[PDB]
Amino acid sequence: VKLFRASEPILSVLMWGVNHTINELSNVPVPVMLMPDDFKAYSKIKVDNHLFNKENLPSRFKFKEYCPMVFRNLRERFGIDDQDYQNSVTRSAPINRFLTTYDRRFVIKTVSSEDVAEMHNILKKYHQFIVECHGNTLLPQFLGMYRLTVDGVETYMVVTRNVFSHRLTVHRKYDLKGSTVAREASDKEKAKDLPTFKDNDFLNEGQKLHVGEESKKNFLEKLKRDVEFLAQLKIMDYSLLVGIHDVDRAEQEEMEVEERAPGEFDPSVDVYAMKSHESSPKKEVYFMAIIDILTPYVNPEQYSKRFNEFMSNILT
Amino acid sequence: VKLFRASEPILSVLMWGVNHTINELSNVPVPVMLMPDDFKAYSKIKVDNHLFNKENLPSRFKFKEYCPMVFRNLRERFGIDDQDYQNSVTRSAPINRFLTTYDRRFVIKTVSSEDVAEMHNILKKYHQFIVECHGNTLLPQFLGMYRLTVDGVETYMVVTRNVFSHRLTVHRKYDLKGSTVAREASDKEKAKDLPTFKDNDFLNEGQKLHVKKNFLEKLKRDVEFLAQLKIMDYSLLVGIHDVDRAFFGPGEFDPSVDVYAMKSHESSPKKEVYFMAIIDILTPEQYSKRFNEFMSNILT
Ligand SMILES: O=c1[nH]cnc2c1ncn2[C@@H]1O[C@H](COP(=O)(O)OP(=O)(O)OP(=O)(O)O)[C@@H](O)[C@H]1O
Ligand SMILES: O=c1[nH]cnc2c1ncn2[C@@H]1O[C@H](COP(=O)(O)OP(=O)(O)O)[C@@H](O)[C@H]1O
Ligand SMILES: O=c1[nH]cnc2c1ncn2[C@@H]1O[C@H](COP(=O)(O)OP(=O)(O)O)[C@@H](O)[C@H]1O
Repeated sequence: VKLFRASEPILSVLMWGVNHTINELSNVPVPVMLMPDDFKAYSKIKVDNHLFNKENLPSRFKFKEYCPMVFRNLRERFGIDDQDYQNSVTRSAPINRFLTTYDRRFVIKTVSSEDVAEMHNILKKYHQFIVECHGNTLLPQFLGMYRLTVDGVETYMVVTRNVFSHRLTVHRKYDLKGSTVAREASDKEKAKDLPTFKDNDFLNEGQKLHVGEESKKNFLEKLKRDVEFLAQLKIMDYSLLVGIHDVDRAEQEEMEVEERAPGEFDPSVDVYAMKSHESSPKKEVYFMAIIDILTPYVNPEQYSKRFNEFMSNILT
Repeated sequence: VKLFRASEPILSVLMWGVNHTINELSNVPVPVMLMPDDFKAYSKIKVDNHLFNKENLPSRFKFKEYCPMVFRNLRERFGIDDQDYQNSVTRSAPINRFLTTYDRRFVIKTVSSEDVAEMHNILKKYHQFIVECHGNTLLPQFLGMYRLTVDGVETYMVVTRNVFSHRLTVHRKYDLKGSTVAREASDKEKAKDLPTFKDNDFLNEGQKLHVKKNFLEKLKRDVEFLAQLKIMDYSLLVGIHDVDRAFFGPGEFDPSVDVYAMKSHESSPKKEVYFMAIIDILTPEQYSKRFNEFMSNILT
């Protein structure tokens, strides 16, 4: 029984819309393959109620889902049950433009019309890329894309698997581009609780991530083919997001919250999570992934190059 | 998996619509009471798919459900569970403007705009009457009313519980009206697979119905209410099934499902089951009197 209650009517329409589209997909059979028309398909519903069911939803609103058969196939290829996707968005309102599902599993980013067009233009090759690498990739893992209409204004939304763990807390984070230019977290930004540090906050701090050999080799191979993919698509401005989870600090914080009365993770769920080296000073867990992927076009050849040159020795 | 495969796309839309609106309703709490606005309310959905989910549904269509809280409450007062109603419409395409759900539990009637207007004009009083009589009535039991827009034309339909049994075959049907003019089955209608006899052929046949008293108690109350609301042109539908024609057994029926069925007396000549209920009440005080008199002289 789903009230769709949310801080804001637009979140309520989000919950309702994911519930509706997933339920409808339940009655659509799963095809042997995708056809080209699935990559320009869409489904739109326009709801005009009157004196009915307006406790939480607005009376009037629209919901459009893009290429639903494609994003369903992707969900499956990323190992995500449709039932679990629906439950994550609809059992309780997403929270704080960026949202997370209440269980911290998925990220919903508000984007623009141009981002949606870029997704359309790259979706066929992105789907082929996912299929050939079996979902093993640092790239964003796209799960759905929608357009809401609340009070006659459109809002585009992209759903991704969270880069960070859904259960391990991130204690520091960086956004890295390897741009030749200095990107530093502003003193205001660097005054947040969890500031988003940029490249030279990472440099001036002496940060190093130690994962040893096998995980390092996997990460560098993924990184090479991912950013070659982006560059071949003439895509720019993507960043590497890194979150540090301090295992010891978490253990202390949990003991402190319990006083008011493992260090492990599942890699089939936290698919960007890596453990610290065995001979490593502080038991740490790292979440590392490429983000901000829908901006086309100095040369993307050059951005690819500088990016990978920076990230290759982020860790050693 | 509810495919919505039907004989015509309007039936697919009907199926889809009932499915949709009932699921939505499962997410709407059931109130402690209905409110005035519940009798002025509707839900509207417009669907515009492109290259998607098009095997059995159309890609553009609209569905409108009138007063969904009132009709859900009515469903409850008539002892009909929402998932069973939904399964009777959506599990298989309705059949043959009058339709029947695949299981014959419910009939679906195409209707005019005028009659939708009339239903809105009577609905609060009708709901109150259903409350007071505890559902014990011969009136049509209204379970849902919808407008469907398919390929640009609107189609209004009203859903009722079947007057006839959903399993026992009917062997003779009569549409009694008690008029002071004479109605009779057309010679053309007389050559149908199951004629619809009207008033004069019951008299000129000699059919009587045998048993007991509480049925006239029900009928007079119903038709008094109809007249008090200035309604005319209703009929008493009567259907007769003969056991002897012919797992399950002869004359066997569930009174909770076939709510109008009634067994013949032991002093009946032939073993029969009757189904009798008032129908077509969407549109005077003399009509009540003549209708009731004629219905009076048909029991033994
Ligand atoms: O299938 C596609 N292949 C390529 N590109 C597409 C496709 N589908 C959408 N795009 C683009 O991605 C933005 C969508 O935005 P939208 O279409 O939801 O907005 P509408 O056009 O409906 O205008 P409206 O009357 O509702 O105000 C616009 O750049 C639109 O061209
Ligand atoms: O998956 C995520 N989990 C947690 N935070 C994220 C995630 N993705 C993005 N973010 C946060 O949003 C910031 C901006 O990301 P992104 O570059 O995609 O948005 P942008 O277009 O505003 O620059 C990230 O650097 C990070 O602070
Ligand atoms: O519940 C039903 N089950 C089976 N047939 C019905 C039922 N209700 C009505 N009918 C059939 O359709 C005919 C038309 O009924 P109704 O009086 O409601 O339409 P009308 O507006 O043309 O007079 C009935 O006389 C009977 O033949």
